[PDB]
Amino acid sequence: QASVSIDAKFKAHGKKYLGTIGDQYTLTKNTKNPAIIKADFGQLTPENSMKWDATEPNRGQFTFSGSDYLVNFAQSNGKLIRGHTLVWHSQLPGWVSSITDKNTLISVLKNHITTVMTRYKGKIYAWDVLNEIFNEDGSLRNSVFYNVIGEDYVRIAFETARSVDPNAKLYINDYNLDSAGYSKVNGMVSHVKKWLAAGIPIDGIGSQTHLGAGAGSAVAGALNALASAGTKEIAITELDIAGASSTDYVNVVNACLNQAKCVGITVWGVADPDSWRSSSSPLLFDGNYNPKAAYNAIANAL
Ligand SMILES: O[C@@H]1[C@@H](O)[C@H](O[C@@H]2CO[C@@H](O[C@@H]3CO[C@@H](O)[C@H](O)[C@H]3O)[C@H](O)[C@H]2O)OC[C@H]1O
Ligand SMILES: O[C@@H]1[C@@H](O)[C@H](O[C@@H]2CO[C@H](O)[C@H](O)[C@H]2O)OC[C@H]1O
Ligand SMILES: O[C@@H]1[C@@H](O)[C@H](O)OC[C@H]1O
Repeated sequence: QASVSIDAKFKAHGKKYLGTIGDQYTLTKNTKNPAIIKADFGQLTPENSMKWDATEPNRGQFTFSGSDYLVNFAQSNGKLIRGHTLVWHSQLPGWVSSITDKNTLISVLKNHITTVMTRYKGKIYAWDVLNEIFNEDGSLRNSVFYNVIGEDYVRIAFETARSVDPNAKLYINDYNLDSAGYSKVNGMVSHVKKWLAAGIPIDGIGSQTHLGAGAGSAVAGALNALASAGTKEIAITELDIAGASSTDYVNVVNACLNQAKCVGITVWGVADPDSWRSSSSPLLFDGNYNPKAAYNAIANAL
């Protein structure tokens, strides 16, 4: 645990949280990891336990052991929770992607959203309802949901989520929304404006922010562009930067800090060894679960 909590310092500026991710393994693999989580971060996203493959491996049969644990740990230690993720083309069981009948897929979609959301009703701050539904050019990704249901699955998913747990912030999450003017950013903005105009309950836009070295400085403009979609809020949801330089990290923190709509930042992991991009050492803590320079830089920037 770092003496100074960047979450505490971020919240001091009116932000909701500066959090990270977890699940049974990382929360129990050693003493430092969970201790770092409770001391320096104020929100948790299950790294894998809430995905479709992990929650509904077979049609109508749910497995909630991993997610229950993550939720219970967060709830027991005062951490906000971002559910992740309800509708996604990846980590999706084959039984879903093989469905060809529109009404059957809609029924399955709704039951999955309903069951997973109902179990944690009232405990989730935000839900990444939809994940990565855009192609890089801004057009809709041809996943099973898009191909079988058509664009209406967007309305269906959000409306179902809204009715199931009206207390949660409903989000659409995606990566590569990292610089203003980028085709995917333009596509995210125009689509959300349209959906919001049609009455679709989209509360926020989540920008993953999986960056390479030196890309931190363009994030501020990206957030500014995303703010034009018209959602109540936006958030950096899965932040990690190859090289984890202070300049990049502080640039990204400032990007959120200076944009009214950005409610928080979630770093995709605590320490480098547990990163899904470990070879690039993209996190705030190192192989010894000790604060890296960027962590301190962030703290001194707040
Ligand atoms: O066997 C499973 C692993 O293969 C799997 O690894 C995770 C893959 O997803 C990573 O999280 C995503 C990163 O990219 C974005 O598109 C998503 O929104 C994130 O959810 C995660 O970091 C890897 O650990 O999951 C664990 C095993 O079940
Ligand atoms: O989850 C993956 C994404 O990671 C992938 O795009 C990645 C995102 O971050 C990666 O490190 C890299 O910068 C991008 O190419 O796109 C497919 C999606 O399922
Ligand atoms: O453990 C579960 C809890 O996490 C959920 O919120 O409510 C139902 C319980 O079974």
